[PDB]
Amino acid sequence: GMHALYITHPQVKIDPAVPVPEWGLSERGAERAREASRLPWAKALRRIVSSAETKAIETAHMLAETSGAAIEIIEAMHENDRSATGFLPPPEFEKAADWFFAHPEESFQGWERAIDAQARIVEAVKAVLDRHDARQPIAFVGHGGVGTLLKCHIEGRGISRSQPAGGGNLFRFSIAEFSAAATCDWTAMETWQG
Amino acid sequence: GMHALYITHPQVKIDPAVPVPEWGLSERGAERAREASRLPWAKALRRIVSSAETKAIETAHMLAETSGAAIEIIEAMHENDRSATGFLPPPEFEKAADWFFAHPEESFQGWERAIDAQARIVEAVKAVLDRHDARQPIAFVGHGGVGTLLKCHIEGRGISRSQPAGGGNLFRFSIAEFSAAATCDWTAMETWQG
Repeated sequence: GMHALYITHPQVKIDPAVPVPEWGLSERGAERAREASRLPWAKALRRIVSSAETKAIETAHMLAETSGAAIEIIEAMHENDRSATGFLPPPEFEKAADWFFAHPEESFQGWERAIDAQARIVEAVKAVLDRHDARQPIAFVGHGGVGTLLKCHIEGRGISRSQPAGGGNLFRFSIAEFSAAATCDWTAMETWQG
Repeated sequence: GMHALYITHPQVKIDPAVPVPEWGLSERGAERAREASRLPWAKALRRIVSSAETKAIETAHMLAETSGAAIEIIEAMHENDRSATGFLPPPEFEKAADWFFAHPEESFQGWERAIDAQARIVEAVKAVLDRHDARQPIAFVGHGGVGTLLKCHIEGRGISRSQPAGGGNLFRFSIAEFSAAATCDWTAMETWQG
């Protein structure tokens, strides 16, 4: 277990009454996670480290259905904080997201700065990996925004935007190297042959 | 002036500091509105009735640049109210929007009910048209969500989803008929030859 995976949650089930942060995976999202869980790479996992959001925890549990991998919840793995903005329609959100990545040292509308979200996710992954038993294959389960920031850090490139639509995407990275520049393209978890 | 137009605002300019409700049109959005303003149908307008949102008012002003049409602001023309939800990422927003239209007699997460938003926009357009001088060509400038609900009412069809991407779309309707079932497909305002 000297390479780690970072996996984004797949599709989310909306509800008119259940609090938004508590939403779980859709029928399709859950299906995809279950499909991934039966793959050799998923069966080999011994620890899955999830953000504390319901959709992430559900993904982790689904991925662990065959393996029975231990699940650890890390609050610090939360998505880029963007609660300050209130509601934003998609066209405006997309430009705001572009802005977030384009101006990492600045806050969009009270949103977490991209530089700060990157520092946070890198620190959280580092803390976990620092105390990691190298023998146990490990995956992180979380979110595309911070996942992208992590990916930038790992590759030694500047912060820039662009996972594919639908979530449930992963990349693999070297644990040893995470501790100078080094990862695969985002790929659908349920089709990953690694 | 016995047919009226309903026109959606085009693309919006984001800003990291200016309050979100106060955002105006982007360079591109403003360009498109100005282009439309120089068209014969726009030159012929004598009254433009806008919602109170900055993006709508800017659209109205841009559309009136050649005509000098009178602009009336109507608070009741506001977009479907969806402030209660807080921030929603696009994939979840799209399903929530689908839900909004699919279940018009129910509230999504404290959002305005589609049946209520439809009643509101129909009542607002009716009030304006009731006191309208039939000689003066008129356009309403506003939002795609309530615009869709208005369009459903006019056509005598049930509430259902689906304007094209980028906004700045219009349809034309008979004022006389607005007062049983009767409209063109949504079409880009700057290309409209009507």
